[PDB]
Amino acid sequence: AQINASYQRDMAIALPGMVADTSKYNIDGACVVNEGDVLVGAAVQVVQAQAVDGHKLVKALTTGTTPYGVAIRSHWQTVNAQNQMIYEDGGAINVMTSGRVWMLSKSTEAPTFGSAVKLDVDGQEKSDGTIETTWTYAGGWTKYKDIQLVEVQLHQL
Amino acid sequence: AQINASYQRDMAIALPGMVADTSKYNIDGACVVNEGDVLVGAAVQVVQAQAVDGHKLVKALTTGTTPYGVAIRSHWQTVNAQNQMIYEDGGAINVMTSGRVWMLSKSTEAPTFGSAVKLDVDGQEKSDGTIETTWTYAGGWTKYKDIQLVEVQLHQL
Amino acid sequence: AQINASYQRDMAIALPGMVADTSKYNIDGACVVNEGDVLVGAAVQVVQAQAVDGHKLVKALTTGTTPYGVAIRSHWQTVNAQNQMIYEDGGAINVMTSGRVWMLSKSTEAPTFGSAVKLDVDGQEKSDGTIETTWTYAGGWTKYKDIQLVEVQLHQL
Repeated sequence: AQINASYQRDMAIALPGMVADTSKYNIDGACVVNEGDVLVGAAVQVVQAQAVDGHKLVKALTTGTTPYGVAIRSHWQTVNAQNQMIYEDGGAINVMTSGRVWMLSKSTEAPTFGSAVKLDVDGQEKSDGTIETTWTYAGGWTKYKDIQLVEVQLHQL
Repeated sequence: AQINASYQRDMAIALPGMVADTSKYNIDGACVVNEGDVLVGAAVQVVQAQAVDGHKLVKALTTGTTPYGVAIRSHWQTVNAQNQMIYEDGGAINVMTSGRVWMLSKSTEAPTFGSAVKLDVDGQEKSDGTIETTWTYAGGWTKYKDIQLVEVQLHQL
Repeated sequence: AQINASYQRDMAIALPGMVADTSKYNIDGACVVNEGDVLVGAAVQVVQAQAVDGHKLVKALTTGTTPYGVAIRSHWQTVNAQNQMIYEDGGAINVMTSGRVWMLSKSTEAPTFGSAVKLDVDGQEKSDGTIETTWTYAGGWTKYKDIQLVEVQLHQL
C-alpha cells in the first residue's frame, strides 16, 4: 500500500524596518522628506528643524552625518515602489527615535549583545562602517529569503 | 457704497515653562521648595533627598551646581507674583526630569538642532553660559511678546 | 478606677527587591536562569542572547562582568527557599532594566544622591565595590529588621 505523509513549515521572524518588541518606544511624526526616497529599514538624517512651524526636514543618510532615527513599516503612509515599500518626496515619515527595530544589514557575521552599532554611507548596518552611532545591538540576527536583517536598540539623541 | 473688510491674526506658539509635545515625559512630584522662590521656566537643584520620608528638597540653581529638572506650568499649584507664575516656599512643586519643555533664555541667536544646553547661574538658557548640562536642543525658537523662549530636550539624571 | 491607654506602631517602608515608585520603568520577561539560583534583590548578567528564539540567558554577577538588571519581587513566579523568596534554575525571571528598585546593600554608611553605584562580586550594593555601573543612587536608605536596603535608579544598557 502507501504510507501517509505530513509536512510542516515555519513562518519567518521579521521583515525589514518593523518594530521588534512592545518595549518603551517613541515614534515621531511631523517629519517631511526634503529630497529623494527613504527605504523602510534605513537610517535618517535631519537637514533642518523649523523654528516656528515645527516640522523637521529629514533625508537619507550620507557621508559625514549623524544618524537620527530609523523609518518603520506601515501599510498606509508608505508608497509601493521598487518592488518594496518606500517613502516618497514631500510626504510624512514615521521615524523611530527610541525602541527596538529590525534594520537592514550588509554584514555577514553575527554580532555581540551590548556593542555599539556602526553604519555605512547609505544608512545600513555594517560590521566596519565608517559612521559611528550611540545605539547598541539587541541580539536578533536572522534573514528573510535573500535579505539579511538585524535587531538594534535605539536611544534618543 | 462701502467695501467690507476682513482681518486675520495668529496665536502665539507657547508660554514659558510649558510642555512642548506629548512624547515620553516624566514629571516628578513629592518635592518641596526648601527656600526662596522658583520661576516656572527655570532649572532647579536638589539640596538633599530624605532617606525615610522621600521628599526631595529643591532650590533655585546657583553657581557650580548640577541642574536636575525644569519646573512646569500649572494653574492650581502655582502662586502669582511679579505679574508671573512662581512656586512659593514650602508646598509641592512639579519638576520635569524628562521630555520636551519651553525654557526662558537670554540668548539672542537661534541654536543648532543637536548641541549641549548651557545655562547661566540662575537657571536660564544662555549661549555662552557657564553651567554645562547633558540636555540637548530640540529646534523650537520663538518669542512671546517681549519674552524669549527656547525648546530643549531633557534626560533623566 | 483606671486610666485608659492607647498605643501606636508604624510599618516598614519597603522589602528587598520590590519596585519603589511608579516612574518610567521597563520590566523585561523572556529570560531564563542558565545556571544556579538568583536572589530577588541582586543584579544579573547576560550570558548569551539567542539570535532566533529571542530568549536571554541570565546568571548571577561574577568577577569582571557588567550588570544588566535587578530581579523583581512577585508572588507567583518565585519559590520560597532559605526562608526567603528566590528564583530557581530553569525558570522565567522578571528582570528590571530601567526604573527605581530596592536593592540589597552591604555598606554601612548613607550614600549621596547623584553618585554612581558600585557593586561587589556577588551582585549586592557595596560602598567600595570593584564592579562599576552606569546606574545612580536615588536617596532611599532604610533597614528591614536585620536587612539593609538601598534605592537605586537604573538605565537601559
